[PDB]
Amino acid sequence: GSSGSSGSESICNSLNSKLEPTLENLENLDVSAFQAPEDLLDGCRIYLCGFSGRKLDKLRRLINSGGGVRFNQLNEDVTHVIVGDYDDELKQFWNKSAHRPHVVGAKWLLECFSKGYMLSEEPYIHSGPSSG
Repeated sequence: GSSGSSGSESICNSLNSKLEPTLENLENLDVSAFQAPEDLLDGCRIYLCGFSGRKLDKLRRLINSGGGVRFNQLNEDVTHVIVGDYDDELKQFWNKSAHRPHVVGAKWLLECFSKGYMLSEEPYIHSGPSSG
């Protein structure tokens, strides 16, 4: 006939505060973890470029979480440019308007929402490969 039984286990599954709020774990970054303020990036228009999968979905929840505004396009309003791999549009925008936005990696954004306050972008600048 039928007969069975269950037991106790300890598996890992998303729920509350899972994985560190680091890029390496962006797709599994609990943006809701960041105790940062809901106005972290008050009236801060940032331009997301590169991301697509969850990484982006995050920044979206982050920026918004911090009050920031996630622009679909680039412009002179852009106060920051969170790059993940490379920002092409940036080039175009540069060929359009004359401005120098802060190009950094989500990592920064995180740290910001991690420290609760905005941090330096210089220590989080996104440059190309090679050095010389």
